[PDB]
Amino acid sequence: SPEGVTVVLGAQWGDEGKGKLVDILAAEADICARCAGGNNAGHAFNLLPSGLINPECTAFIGSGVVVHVPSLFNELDTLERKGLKVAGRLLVSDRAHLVMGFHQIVDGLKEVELGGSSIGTTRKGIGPAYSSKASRSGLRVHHLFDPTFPAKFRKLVEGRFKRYGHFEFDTEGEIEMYLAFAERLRPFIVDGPTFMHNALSSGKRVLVEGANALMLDLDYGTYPFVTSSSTSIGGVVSGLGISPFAIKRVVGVIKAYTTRVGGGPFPTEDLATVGETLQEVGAEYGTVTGRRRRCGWLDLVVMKYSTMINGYTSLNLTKLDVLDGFEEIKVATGYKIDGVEVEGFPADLDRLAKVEVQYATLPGWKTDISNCKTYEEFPENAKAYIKFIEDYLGVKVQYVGVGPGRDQNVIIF
Amino acid sequence: APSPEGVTVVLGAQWGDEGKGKLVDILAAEADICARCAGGNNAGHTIVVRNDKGEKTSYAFNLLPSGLINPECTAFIGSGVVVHVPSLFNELDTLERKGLKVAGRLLVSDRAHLVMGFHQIVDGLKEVELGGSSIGTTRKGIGPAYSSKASRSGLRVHHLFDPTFPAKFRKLVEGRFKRYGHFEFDTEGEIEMYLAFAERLRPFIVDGPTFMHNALSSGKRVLVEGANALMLDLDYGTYPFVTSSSTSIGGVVSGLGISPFAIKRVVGVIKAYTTRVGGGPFPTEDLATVGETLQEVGAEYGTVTGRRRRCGWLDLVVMKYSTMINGYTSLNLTKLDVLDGFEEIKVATGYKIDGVEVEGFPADLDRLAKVEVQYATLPGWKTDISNCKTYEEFPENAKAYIKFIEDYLGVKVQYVGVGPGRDQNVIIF
Ligand SMILES: Nc1nc2c(ncn2[C@@H]2O[C@H](COP(=O)(O)OP(=O)(O)O)[C@@H](O)[C@H]2O)c(=O)[nH]1
Ligand SMILES: Nc1nc2c(ncn2[C@@H]2O[C@H](COP(=O)(O)OP(=O)(O)O)[C@@H](O)[C@H]2O)c(=O)[nH]1
Ligand SMILES: O=c1[nH]cnc2c1ncn2[C@@H]1O[C@H](COP(=O)(O)O)[C@@H](O)[C@H]1O
Ligand SMILES: O=c1[nH]cnc2c1ncn2[C@@H]1O[C@H](COP(=O)(O)O)[C@@H](O)[C@H]1O
Repeated sequence: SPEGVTVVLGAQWGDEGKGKLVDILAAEADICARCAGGNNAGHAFNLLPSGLINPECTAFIGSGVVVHVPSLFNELDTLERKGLKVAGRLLVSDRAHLVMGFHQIVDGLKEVELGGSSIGTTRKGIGPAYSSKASRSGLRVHHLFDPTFPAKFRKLVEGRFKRYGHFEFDTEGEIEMYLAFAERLRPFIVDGPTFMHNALSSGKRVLVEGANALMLDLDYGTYPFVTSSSTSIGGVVSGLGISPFAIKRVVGVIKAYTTRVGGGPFPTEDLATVGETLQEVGAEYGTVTGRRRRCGWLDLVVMKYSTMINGYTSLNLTKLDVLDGFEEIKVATGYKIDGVEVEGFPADLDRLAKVEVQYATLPGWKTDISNCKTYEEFPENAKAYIKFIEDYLGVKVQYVGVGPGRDQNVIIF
Repeated sequence: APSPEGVTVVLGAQWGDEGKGKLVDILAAEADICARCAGGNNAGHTIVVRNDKGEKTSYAFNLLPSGLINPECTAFIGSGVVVHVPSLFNELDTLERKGLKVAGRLLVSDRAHLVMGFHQIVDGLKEVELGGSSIGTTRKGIGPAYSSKASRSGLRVHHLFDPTFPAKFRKLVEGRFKRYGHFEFDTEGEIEMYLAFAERLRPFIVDGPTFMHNALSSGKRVLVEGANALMLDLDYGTYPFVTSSSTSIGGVVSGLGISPFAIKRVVGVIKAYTTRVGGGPFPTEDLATVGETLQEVGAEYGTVTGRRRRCGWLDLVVMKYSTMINGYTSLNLTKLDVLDGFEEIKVATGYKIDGVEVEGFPADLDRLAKVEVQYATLPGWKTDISNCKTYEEFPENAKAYIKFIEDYLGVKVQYVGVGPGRDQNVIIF
């Protein structure tokens, strides 16, 4: 690992296995950071950087993140209860924005207001928090120590009532609770820009855990079926307030098949037995919610676009073991509209809907690879699958996931 | 001096109005593509060109990249921008009537967001609603457009060709009516106007990611004209007295959808004294004769009622912070001539709160309000430098001012502005 920043980014529509790779690479990092997004889960980490199992790794929450403070401490207190010493190893930018209870409520209210046109958000208030941020009415970590916090909070609620009508919300109770958490948060708070600048100047190795994934990027994803932050490489630069020159590696986490959860287009979605098999074998459902994910074939048209935006220096191909039982595996290699090859990935979703997907069909290996520890142990047709992806995308696969465990990662170089 | 293949960025380093236009003009001569990556129509530049008959012509740019002044350049509006389409075409048509060809050389990302008439209206309504706590926005709808973008209700360039555009537009109006009450707005007339602009815009529309990727892979020189400035950055500026885009270097990466590895040069535009427009603290602000002198000699008035500029000494605590975030490869020191009449010049070198040295720049504005500013006092040069064309010509104490800034920030000054005229610059290296 070089001095400077190594980034782990999700390449598709999330749930690729970023947390797993971060836990692995954090063994070689001084600092593990979140740069954007809010609380969404990885395998017990949600808001906290997934590198904290390394006892000596420091966790940092950047200015680009939106933080639901009660959830942060529920997460922290649980980790500590399990025996992990986190409290002295966690720093939070005083410029991070605050997700409030009413953000979570109006997230759902808007989704209902949309009816059939709903996005399928996680209902965690992420969009409303980022919209308040853009408006500059949003509250930030430093406001927790500002005597005007209650007045500003009340006005925020009043504005949501105007927009969405009355809803039940204990405004004064929520204010009281947040200020109570402020006392617990105080020791974690830092000036983010100077913290990161000092780290980089000192020759530290910084590992950045991207949230969500590229096709959920507010600018470059399948808008409006996206999250409300930059999930892509620019979000690292902005979210941590660092120079682009500090970025040394950008690892793209690419699942061996495609998933998305929530609404929007999905060109290689399978609505029959393949999709069901990927869902079951790949355990593609929410850990607490049971929220089942849409599944389909690997889509390298998506990956070509993803690579164009993020500029991956290498790939982590994940969940390859989920395909161990397949006789044949399809991989999307092109989109056509009206018999004509499509350039790049379309911004217009009605154009995307006209796409006829072109597939390669590759033979399966029909072998359990979950105990493979080196590239040479892979079955020939698994090797072929890896090479097919590399050759198509022009980026080498550096890491292969063959099971959920920390140990089930094959390092190729 | 040749520009490198890849991306050169011009960024404002303070609170705007530094004087970015002249450097963009200088660097556009060595650019293939000139791009806007974020922000809206607050990048007003006028470039005055002398022709082969010795006559001067003034060309005005705002949404359009100023590098169009180079007739061989292509202009690009990135995905991260918010576009008021009526303004865009007013700007374009004004230039073409003056003989500057724009159509055919202008490309617009189909993922850029649209600033609508109702965004401008509610910008104002919110500002009124805030009373004494107003931000001092330019009332151009920029915040409301970025808020709608974050909500994912906002409309993008591709929607102009979408059969559901009228229905979606109506729903957006309806939402603003719920939040702010009914204001006068000709919804159906506006829809019609936008469908008309859509046909004018059709030839310009491009897939932004592909356009830029192909440009970079074919070795093009891309100049990015940053809008606003670092201390107006949504994340890193004096929030809430900031704009609603990333004005910092990350907004280039996001706004153009490129790899950070494509960034080659990042020039920070640092005015020789500090100005602010809008509320909140201003550590080096002068409310007496120095501030009045800076305002008059620097012509720091702006073009809109209520936006006359607050003026103060150069603040290098601000500039250290700005440099940390943006990673400048060199600096453009502007309006150095505005100090030509000063006997002594103060420069902020440190902040203290409660006797202790603040490190970096404080996120909390109540802490910022408490800062005790430490100043260096430098001797003036008391000579007119506005006809200087080479570094050697500078008076010793102007040289000393430059060097003081360099040594403090650890970044060299490459370009010095010594007047408003197109060629009133000194290139040091
Ligand atoms: N079978 C299998 N499961 C994996 C693998 N990698 C990760 N997982 C699991 O797949 C799911 C997605 O991983 P996670 O780290 O939470 O994704 P993230 O949101 O991108 O951080 C989790 O349930 C993981 O335990 C793999 O290589 N094989
Ligand atoms: N006296 C003086 N005026 C300058 C100088 N550089 C730029 N200006 C003027 O400052 C004003 C703001 O410049 P502009 O390029 O529009 O600034 P921007 O807001 O940073 O993009 C313009 O009227 C310039 O002509 C300089 O070096 N000296
Ligand atoms: O961690 C994640 N995994 C998978 N999808 C996500 C995740 N976070 C957000 N999304 C999706 O992003 C879109 C917006 O959700 P939001 O981020 O809750 O506003 C929806 O399609 C979500 O399902
Ligand atoms: O170009 C600029 N020069 C100086 N201040 C600006 C500029 N653009 C935005 N601002 C300031 O940024 C804040 C937000 O304005 P907005 O970008 O119109 O929303 C206000 O304090 C403005 O005065």
